[PDB]
Amino acid sequence: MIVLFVDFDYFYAQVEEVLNPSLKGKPVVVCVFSGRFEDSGAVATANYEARKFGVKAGIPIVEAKKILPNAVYLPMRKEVYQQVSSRIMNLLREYSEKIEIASIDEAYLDISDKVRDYREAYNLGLEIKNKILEKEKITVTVGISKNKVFAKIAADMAKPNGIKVIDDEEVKRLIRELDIADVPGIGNITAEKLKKLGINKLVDTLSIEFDKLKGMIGEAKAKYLISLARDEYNEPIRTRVRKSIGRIVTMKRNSRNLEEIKPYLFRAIEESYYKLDKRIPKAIHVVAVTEDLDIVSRGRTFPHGISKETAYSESVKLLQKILEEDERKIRRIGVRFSKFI
DNA sequence: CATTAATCCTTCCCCC
DNA sequence: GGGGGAAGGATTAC
Ligand SMILES: Nc1ncnc2c1ncn2[C@H]1C[C@H](O)[C@@H](COP(=O)(O)OP(=O)(O)OP(=O)(O)O)O1
Ligand SMILES: [Ca+2]
Ligand SMILES: [Ca+2]
Ligand SMILES: [Ca+2]
Repeated sequence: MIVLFVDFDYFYAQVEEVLNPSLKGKPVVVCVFSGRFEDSGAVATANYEARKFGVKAGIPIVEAKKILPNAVYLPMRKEVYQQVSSRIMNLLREYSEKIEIASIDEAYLDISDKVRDYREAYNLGLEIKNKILEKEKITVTVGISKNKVFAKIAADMAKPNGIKVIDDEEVKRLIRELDIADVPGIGNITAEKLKKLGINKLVDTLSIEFDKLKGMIGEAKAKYLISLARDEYNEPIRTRVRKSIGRIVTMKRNSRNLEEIKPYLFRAIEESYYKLDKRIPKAIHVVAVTEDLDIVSRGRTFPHGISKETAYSESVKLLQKILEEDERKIRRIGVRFSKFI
């Protein structure tokens, strides 16, 4: 099997560069203003200019302006990036019909039935990069190996504007010499549980009784990590349908007053129903981020799909339920819709 | 300071 | 005992 993964480079910022090319060369920071005080918010992403100086995603916009007061700061326009992403995906779609659009920025391609070895793969890689560069003026990085996970890892090593092949020989070496923390799916919390069990490389998973590993990190991750270390991992590249749509907003200020929070919530619902576009959910969840950044949520599945007015009144009850069951003030409020017909 | 969504886990619950 | 499905939370990653 030959898997080709494609990840677009500093994507939102690159798109903002593409739409106003003057930005090239300057440090560009795409960020999400939360409407509280001025420059309250976080960084969605930044280009490599900004990222050289520690300005990355998640950091507050205030920390970034301390570091790079004279960088260009731009509000996020996801719908634009979304439309551009769709178009790029369609190019890739003309190199295989076996394609998993994982996210706005990433896609994997099964090209087993197209090319025949890792050289031809490399060629296919360049001519795809070359294409997206021509057609859309966007830099991507390309990673190639025998499964999805190693193809993704390949790309992470290669970025930016890279291409890399991990042939069946280097996989064997990486099972031994790659940090478990650099495996897809192993966030902080998992990585620290694996150091405690004395697992710092992929191979050390074999060392331990399955049933203990299952205890610490769950069966599914255990099996995933085990299969990976045995050169046995091989999930198929499959299309994926969106299962959930929703939206959270930040309030100008924290609150527990029902009437103060309602309008934020109703706005969240309307934006959600527009985004649904002829999709009908049987389930609704109200989510709240509390003053100290804990997350609480309350849901309901219906035997039928949900009208807009039903969502309005049902959300208010669920919000009432959240307030009655947690005494903290609420910072962000929103909805998620799911279980489409 | 701190701005969408998938999948997994645990706990209930109903019931053969 | 165990299937099935719902709720609420935990974790990850973009
Ligand atoms: N923490 C975040 N908050 C909001 N949006 C994010 C966050 N992280 C990533 N994104 C968005 C912005 C990115 O342009 C896009 C893909 O992220 P990702 O591929 O991880 O990095 P990147 O595309 O910014 O640069 P690169 O791929 O070169 O690291 O998703
Ligand atoms: Ca990515
Ligand atoms: Ca990227
Ligand atoms: Ca990781």
